[PDB]
Amino acid sequence: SGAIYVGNYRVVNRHLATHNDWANLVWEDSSRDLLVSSTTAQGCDTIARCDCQTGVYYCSSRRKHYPVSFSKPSLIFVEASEYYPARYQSHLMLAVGHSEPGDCGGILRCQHGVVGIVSTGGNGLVGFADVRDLLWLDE
Ligand SMILES: NC(=O)[C@H]1CCCN(C(=O)Cc2cccc3c2CCC3)C1
Ligand SMILES: [Zn+2]
Repeated sequence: SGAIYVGNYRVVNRHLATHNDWANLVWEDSSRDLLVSSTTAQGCDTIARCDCQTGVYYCSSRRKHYPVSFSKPSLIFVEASEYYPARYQSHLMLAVGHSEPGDCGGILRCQHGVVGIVSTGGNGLVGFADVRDLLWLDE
């Protein structure tokens, strides 16, 4: 579990979005596993606007943060699950690292700010849904 709070927006994994997220829907993209809802309070997270390929992510299944090198946002095949049929998920970045299903929503950060959130994993890999291209989150 986990979310990003920036301005009047809340960014969560689309498969974990609540009834309130869907009732206050701003934008969602099944292919990115992302959903943005509107909030009443002002969020304080800063979004990175860069092309960093190193950062640190939060791993709930270990209660630890880990440094990682990660790939650039790309189309990657994601195995079948209880939330989606087998498909290509876009704007996804992979890293070698520990991850378990309940790890979705853990934030990835670089020196510039929030890069993305955990969205896929397994076999000693971890995948992050990128948010750096969503320039509207800041206006
Ligand atoms: N984006 C998707 O299609 C996901 C939808 C929810 C289900 N999902 C996974 O649980 C994949 C997975 C396996 C093993 C470790 C981990 C994960 C996610 C977090 C770390 C994939
Ligand atoms: Zn950066």
